[PDB]
Amino acid sequence: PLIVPYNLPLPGGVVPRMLITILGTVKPNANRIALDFQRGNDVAFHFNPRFNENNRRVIVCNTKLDNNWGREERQSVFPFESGKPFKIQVLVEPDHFKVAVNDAHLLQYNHRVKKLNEISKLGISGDIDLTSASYTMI
Ligand SMILES: OC[C@H]1O[C@@H](S)[C@H](O)[C@@H](O)[C@H]1O
Ligand SMILES: [Mg+2]
Ligand SMILES: [Mg+2]
Ligand SMILES: [Mg+2]
Repeated sequence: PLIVPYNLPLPGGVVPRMLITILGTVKPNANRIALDFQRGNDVAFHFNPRFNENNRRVIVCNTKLDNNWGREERQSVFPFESGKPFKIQVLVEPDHFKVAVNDAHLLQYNHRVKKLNEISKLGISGDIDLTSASYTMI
């Protein structure tokens, strides 16, 4: 597979119609997964499945600017399961990142970082076996 944490360069940043596909398997007894769409040290889009926050499963999304986290967006729909293979599809649209897991729409995240062409790296981390990480223009 791939070494986690994994850096996928996004040459020239992201743009509407860019689809990022992450294939992996959640480890047994997982605690977290994280996708970090970065603009230098800033995180434009943090996607953070938490498997045990006060014995609840929740996806936390956020943006980090100048090393400060903003206001969390929280989603209780939680399609991930410890031990199971997943596919995460992040489609860049004009106003948001659109996320589907296992071919089912999960959430959207409004663009806070406006310079989409400077979001030039995706960090993939947490309790997964990472199989593949790629992008295509649709
Ligand atoms: O707001 C998101 C942010 O939340 C805090 S609690 C975590 O330590 C960070 O890794 C990140 O997930
Ligand atoms: Mg298991
Ligand atoms: Mg999918
Ligand atoms: Mg900006």
